[PDB]
Amino acid sequence: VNSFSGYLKLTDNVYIKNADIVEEAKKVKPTVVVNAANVYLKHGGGVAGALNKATNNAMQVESDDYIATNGPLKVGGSCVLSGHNLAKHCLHVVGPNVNKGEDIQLLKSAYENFNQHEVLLAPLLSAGIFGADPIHSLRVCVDTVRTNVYLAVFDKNLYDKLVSSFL
Ligand SMILES: OCc1nc2ncc(Br)cc2[nH]1
Repeated sequence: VNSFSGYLKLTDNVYIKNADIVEEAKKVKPTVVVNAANVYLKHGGGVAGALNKATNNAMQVESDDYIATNGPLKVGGSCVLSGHNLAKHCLHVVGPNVNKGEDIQLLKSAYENFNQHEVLLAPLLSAGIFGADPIHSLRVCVDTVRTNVYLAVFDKNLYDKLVSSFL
């Protein structure tokens, strides 16, 4: 039993809600919140900009130190950093950005990072400003993630379409 509330169950391990991931993180304080990161951990907009803003820029400060030490992530890769006031940990996951020409096949590799954590609150990777079809992202999520994932979808219209079209 966990504290996530109001999710629709899609499969044995995948759940979904029409919610702002920031507000959902602040309320649940999950062990792991997933950020829709880019390789530079520059949290400017989309989900990353919103998460970082909610940490009063502390996420960005931590991220800049991480990059200065380690260099950029790989597309499809991830790193675990602090969750600040939102969660115990933040799993920064880089899905391919379609508006950068990156191979959508890397979406499965991106979701594989979720399997290193027993429970996660997450957005749909590569959705929104990353330019991929959120319906396809949900399909890859369900077919790749085996751990317990709670998906927050900001847009109600999108949330309703994802549910109604789910196979
Ligand atoms: O909590 C305020 C907020 N702003 C946001 N912008 C984009 C996304 Br996705 C989620 C957001 N949550």
